[PDB]
Amino acid sequence: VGAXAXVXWXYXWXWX
Amino acid sequence: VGAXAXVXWXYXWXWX
Repeated sequence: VGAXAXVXWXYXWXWX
Repeated sequence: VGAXAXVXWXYXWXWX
């Protein structure tokens, strides 16, 4: 949860 | 995986 990959910024879900 | 919470920088495991 936050940044890199997962829920948040970069990869997976959220933004990027 | 990366930053915020999980595996990487901030919370959970890795650094912070």
